Amino acid sequence: STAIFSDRYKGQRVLGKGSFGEVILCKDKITGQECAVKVISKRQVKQKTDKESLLREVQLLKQLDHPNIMKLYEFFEDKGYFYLVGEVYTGGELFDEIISRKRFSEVDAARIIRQVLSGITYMHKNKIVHRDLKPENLLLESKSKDANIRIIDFGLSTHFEASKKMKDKIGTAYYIAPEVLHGTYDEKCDVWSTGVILYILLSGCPPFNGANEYDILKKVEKGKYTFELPQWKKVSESAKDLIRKMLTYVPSMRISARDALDHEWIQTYTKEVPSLDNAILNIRQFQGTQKLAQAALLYMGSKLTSQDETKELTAIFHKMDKNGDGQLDRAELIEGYKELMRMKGQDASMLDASAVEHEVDQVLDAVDFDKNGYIEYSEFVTVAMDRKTLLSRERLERAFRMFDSDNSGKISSTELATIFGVSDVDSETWKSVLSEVDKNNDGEVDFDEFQQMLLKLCGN
Ligand SMILES: CC(C)(C)n1nc(-c2ccc3nc(OC4CCC4)ccc3c2)c(C(N)=O)c1N
Repeated sequence: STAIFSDRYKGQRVLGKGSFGEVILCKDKITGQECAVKVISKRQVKQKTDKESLLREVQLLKQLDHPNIMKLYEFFEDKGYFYLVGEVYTGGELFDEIISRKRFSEVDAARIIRQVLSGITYMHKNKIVHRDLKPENLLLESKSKDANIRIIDFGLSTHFEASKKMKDKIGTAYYIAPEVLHGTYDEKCDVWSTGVILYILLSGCPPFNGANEYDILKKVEKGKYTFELPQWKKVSESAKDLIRKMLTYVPSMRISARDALDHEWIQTYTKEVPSLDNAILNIRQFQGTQKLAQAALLYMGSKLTSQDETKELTAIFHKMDKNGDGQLDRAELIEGYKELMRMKGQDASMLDASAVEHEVDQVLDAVDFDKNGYIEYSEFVTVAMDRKTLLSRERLERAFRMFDSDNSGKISSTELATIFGVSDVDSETWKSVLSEVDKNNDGEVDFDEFQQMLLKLCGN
């Protein structure tokens, strides 16, 4: 009796999308314990190692315990998926909390960074390297002000090939250690990344920056950065010294996570100082830019997914309609939706037959439909897809409002440049699209215009 994931857990809702897959909030069917399950599709993510190697790693990770590292509880594998069952954390990304503060200082930075260093040190002792460490991988344990930081995804880079899709790689270039690019790397790459995160926490700007991904990688590969911005005047030599040691090019010369923990700056500023307002302002801008480019690409993706699935669902139902009537019953809509799921394999939310049944019922409950006298498939398809798109279009509007910090309703041509640079959409291409939406415009777009540009950039 091999164990099966859905015999034990039922999905409650989606928490979001991370590296390698979807994260679902799940519940144990017997104990009622809540857990965050990372679902990695074997069809979308290629393994780098053999099965042996990964199971060994999973066994080790289940035995490791540290207050700043996500806790893994269980592991399931079936034909199409791996299921990584872990502790649920409700505090969100670090940077999302930081932008909401009214005050931020070198003491707060230092408390953050020594939580990070402490989880890393621990993991390196057990010979586990993160490699893809960045702000998105730092969650707060709870919505409390005093909440601990938990590092997610320690261990996945060793076993899974990262996505080349830009919707997944957005914002990774700032943090990656030069030696990781060239291919010969060890645990010190995690110190580099942390050194970058500290630079951003104290100034609000990345030390290596650029108008697009490859521009950013060129800076990193040269390894040159400076403290020649005005806001570094507000920051102790001590912190700059730690940064220097963490951003040391040659790894053998770069400080270890453990020796970073014993550095003067950490010692001084994590004991019981000016607010860094410019830093917090730059971070609020940097964060907004990223989340808007991210949401742009996920909107484009959602629209493309939708077209794929509308045509597919329509063809499944046309075929299933042996009458030629355009009328299916509940049990068929379900059979068809399920067969969409067999063919795609994209919904972590539809983890079992019962998750599908309920989704169908939510759709039937939406349309003005007698549910126990059979339904017009055309209209079920419309409501079902919109429902899918909803999360992504609502998020787009929200990331747009949050980016528009002065509530002007508009974003300048200069701001778009930065947004499409980060989203790695060719410059000539988006200017060309901006020309065709509003052919009278004056280098600013509202939300409706911006959205039309995106629809045009994904083939519509
Ligand atoms: C914010 C979002 C990205 C939606 N997220 N993601 C997780 C999360 C992250 C990494 C995980 N890794 C797991 O296993 C690790 C063992 C190597 C990967 C298992 C569950 C995870 C949940 C997570 C959580 N655990 O609460 C959460 N809130």
